[PDB]
Order: sequence, then C-alpha cells, then structure tokens
Amino acid sequence: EPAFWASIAYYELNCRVGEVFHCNNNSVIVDGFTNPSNNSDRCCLGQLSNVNRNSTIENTRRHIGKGVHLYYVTGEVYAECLSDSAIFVQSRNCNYQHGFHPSTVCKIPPGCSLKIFNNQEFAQLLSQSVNNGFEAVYELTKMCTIRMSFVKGWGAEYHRQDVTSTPCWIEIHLHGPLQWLDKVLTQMGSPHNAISSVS
Amino acid sequence: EPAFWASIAYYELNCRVGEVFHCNNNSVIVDGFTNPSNNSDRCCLGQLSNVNRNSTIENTRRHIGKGVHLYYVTGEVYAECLSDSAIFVQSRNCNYQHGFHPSTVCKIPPGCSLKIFNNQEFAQLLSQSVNNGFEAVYELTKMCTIRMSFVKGWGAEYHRQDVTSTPCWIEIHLHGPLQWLDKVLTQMGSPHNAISSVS
Amino acid sequence: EPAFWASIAYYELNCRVGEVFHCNNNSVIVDGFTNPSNNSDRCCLGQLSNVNRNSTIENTRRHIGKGVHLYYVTGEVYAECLSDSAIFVQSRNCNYQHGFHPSTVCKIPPGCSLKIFNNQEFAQLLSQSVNNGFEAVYELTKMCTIRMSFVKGWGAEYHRQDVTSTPCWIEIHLHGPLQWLDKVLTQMGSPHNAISSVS
Repeated sequence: EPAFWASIAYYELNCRVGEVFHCNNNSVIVDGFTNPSNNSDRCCLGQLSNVNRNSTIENTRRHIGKGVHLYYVTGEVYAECLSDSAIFVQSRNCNYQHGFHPSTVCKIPPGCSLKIFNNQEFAQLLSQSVNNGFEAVYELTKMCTIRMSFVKGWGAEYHRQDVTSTPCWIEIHLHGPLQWLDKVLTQMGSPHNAISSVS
Repeated sequence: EPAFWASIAYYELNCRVGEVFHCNNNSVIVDGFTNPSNNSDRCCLGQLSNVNRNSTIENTRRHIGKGVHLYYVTGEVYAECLSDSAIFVQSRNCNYQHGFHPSTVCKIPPGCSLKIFNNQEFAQLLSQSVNNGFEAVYELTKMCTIRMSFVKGWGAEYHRQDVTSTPCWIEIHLHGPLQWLDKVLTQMGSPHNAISSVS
Repeated sequence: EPAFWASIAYYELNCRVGEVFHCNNNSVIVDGFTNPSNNSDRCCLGQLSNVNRNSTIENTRRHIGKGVHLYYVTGEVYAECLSDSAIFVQSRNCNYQHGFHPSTVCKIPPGCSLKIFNNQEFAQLLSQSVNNGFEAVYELTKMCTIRMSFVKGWGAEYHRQDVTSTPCWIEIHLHGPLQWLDKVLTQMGSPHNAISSVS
C-alpha cells in the first residue's frame, strides 16, 4: 500500500545526522561504509558528516561496519546483526509480542536475528484499543517507531539510560502500521480535558 | 511557474522535527494524524518522531487533530482552522494587507478562515521597495515565510513571546513570491557598509 | 557513476539550516538569493529560514550575493568566488595536493579560483593507504567532505577557530570519491582494539 515500508533517520547522541533514508526494497542494510546511492537500498552511515562529532562517536562509527540488515517479509520485520559488534533494539511491539516492559532494550549479538515487529500482534492492539479510548489508539503511534543502537547499549545494565546517550543510533518508522493507524484515528474524537492556549 | 507553491517545515520549540513537506496540490492539510504519504498532500504531523519531546508537547500534538487547511487560489492563500483548537499565524504580508505591526500574531479560531498572503499587495511592496534600497528588497525575503502555531498562542497577551516557545508549529515558504523576489535581487548590488571578514 | 557528483548542506554556526542540495549539473552555484528550484542547480541560500538567526548572521547572508561557483570537470573540482566577499575553503585533498597542514583554511578572494579536489591525487592516497591499515582508509572518508565559509574566515589569523564559529557555511560531499572509497572499505576488516559496549 505505501511507497516505502520504512524510513530511517540516524542520530549521534541527540542531534539528527544526515538525510532520512526511505526503503522500498524488502531487504535493507544500514552499515558504516560510504556509498551515497539512495537507490541501492544500502543506508550508508559512514559518509554522514558531523563537525560536532567527538572521539567516542568516531570510534563507534568505525565498528558499525556491516551494520544491521532489516528484512520486511509479509507482515513481519526481522533485524539481523551483521556488524562485528552488537546492536540494541527498543521495539514496543516486540516487547509486547514477547512479554517485556515497553522500555525493554534487547541485544542482537553479531550473527543473530529477531522479529522486532509483528504485523498481526499489532493488528490486535489496534482493535482492542479502539473501544478503549482515543488517546488509547494515539499511543499506538509509539509502536510504529523502533530505535536501535550500534555497539554501546542503553538502559538497564548500562550507564547510558537514554538512547540519546548512545553515540550512533537510528530511528525506524514503519509506514505499513502508521497508515492503518491513520485510518483509525481520522475516525474518532479529541481527548477529554481540552487544552489551554496560554499554559 | 514553480514545481511547488509552498514548502512546510515543522518544529517543536526550537528544534526542527521531521522532513520538509512540499506542496503541488492547491489544497493542503497539515493535521496531527499518522499517514506518511508524501503524495496525498496531507502533511501528517502525528507520525513525526522526537525523543527530546516533553509532556506539554505531547499533549499539544494530541489536539492538533484536523489541523490547518491551506488553500492556494489564484495569487492568494487562505488558512482555515480545522483543528478543534485554534492556530496562530504570523504573516508579515497579512499584517500589512491589514494594518498591523509586522510581528502581529493573529488567531484563527476553529472553523474560521483568513487570507494570510495577498499576491497583489506583495507585488506592490516589491516595486515600491526597489527604488528604496537593496536591503529594502532583501527584507521582503521575510514576507515569503509564514509561521503558524497549533493551540498555544505566542506574543502579546500570552506568556510565550517567541514562536520558538510554542510546542508545535510550522514554517511555510511561498515559492511563488520567492521566485519573483529572486528575479529582482539578482539585478542589484550589495549593501553599503561592506563587511569585515574577522569580526 | 553516481546520480549526483556532490551534495551540499548549509549551516549557520552549528545548526544545519535548510534541506540538502544535490548536484547533477557539472556547474553549480551557491548564492545568497531566493530561488527555490531544486532543478536549476542554483543552490539559493537566501530563502533558507532560521528564527534562531542573529544580527551578525543576517549581515553575512546579505553579502554572500553571487556566492560560489563549483565546477566539476573530469576528475577535478574547482571553486570560484563570485561573491563580493571572500569564501574560505578547508579541503584536506587540496591541503595535500599542495603541501599544507590538513586543517589549513585557504581564502578564495572575489574573482579567484582554486582546485579544491584532485581526483588523481586522491586516487593515490587510496592505494597507498590500503596496505597501511584499515583505519588508514577510514580516515580518507574525511577527504571527501569540503567545508567552506562565506565572508568571515576561521582558524589561524582569525578569532574564529572552528568553522562552527562562522555564521554562514556549507558542507560539500563528493560522491565520486565516496563510492570508490566504499568499494575499498567493504573489502577489509574492523580495527584492532575491539570496542566496549558499556563505556
């Protein structure tokens, strides 16, 4: 249905770095090398520039290497750690599809794989949370974004508590889900407690 | 003449959020829902991401809803508040076309409408300010951008004094005007007091 | 080989301003006027917006005028100062092709010209630094970006020590070089001292 199944924006700490990548090929790689082809469907982080860069970020960028392979197949998306260092994923849909806390950050060690989005499991939540409120379904908006860190992990068991603390990370928007979510939201009504224009 | 009649970039406070939208359809909507189609010509704010986000911004984003409808017709552009909360517009051309101070921020309450750019009124200023200086016509550059806030207002009568203080707002560039302005500027000469390269 | 020979992003101080321009025409101009055509292959800085802008930046933007002409021919790229004020270039490849320190910032006074990238000279470095390490060739990544300031200079002989200190400047990525560099890096191996995921 959508021209792209995902889009990916990259950051270094809390500052967006480089253009947004959009994916139509079902298999995309985000690596740390230097090819600029927006076509190909390699998202190459290595040729993103940043003068604000520091040593701990430069070092990390040199260990992304092969990076992450993100495979869209039917309704599911899996992420594979091709890099020689681990990646770390925070997916609310995956944290649900299992049984973890919504803020759970999972490790995908090198060579490993993980379903990070379940288009079915999501589809439920959608319907379950329709007759559950409006803001109920607004929050699902949070499920269609997945955050992923290269090398350095964050949260429970690390010093880094926020993804914005990690040197190299990406944000993945799943356009499939967002479109279905959109269909639902456009047929509903604003929250209760209206909103002040001054405060 | 131009491929797009406008482009719109969105911010939350003082940080740009999301990609720039470009408009070729004469009617565009900027709403708070979650459709990613760059085609359609709905600019959907709800699927823009931000970890730096805070509670007062999240709340506002949930009241944008239907948002603003921006209608380009002949030379004029009107803005219509479809949202259940008001939008606030700062248009130098509209502040002139009327008689307000250039920094005047106008409210468009829900259901209301307002001509925010007058392609004629602008056209005058252009000619009047040609034989009025160069920096005279450089400043017109400021007229081709319009800033607009959702829900929270800013300036006179609010605590918020700068648009950068508002949680959710957009910046609209009118490519029609800019092109005509460009035609004029390329035939002129730099300002008087030349410029130091050290200070 | 690449769809674009360069891309250029603009900044004001340390904040990215406006969209990235991509160049396929061998001759591009970056000026300070107001045409939005992404086609043309004029990159027009004057119609980039910024509320965070200050007086010293506004003044500079008004002296860019004709700006810089960047000519890609065969393997070489030359930069010509069309502006009435000088531009300042930091090109690691040019600093090498000559004999300067890598951080050397060169002035191109109005009317002047300068080869800022030598596709041959680069080609050497590439091969020389293959059997010289991996991180050896990773650093070449730094050579394919060129930073350029309008009017105000930076570094040795000025108060401004960092390009991020200059009010108006651009970052140019040479996609030719990056692609060849990419070919090389994808056939190699990560650095020695592996990397901690916690620190």
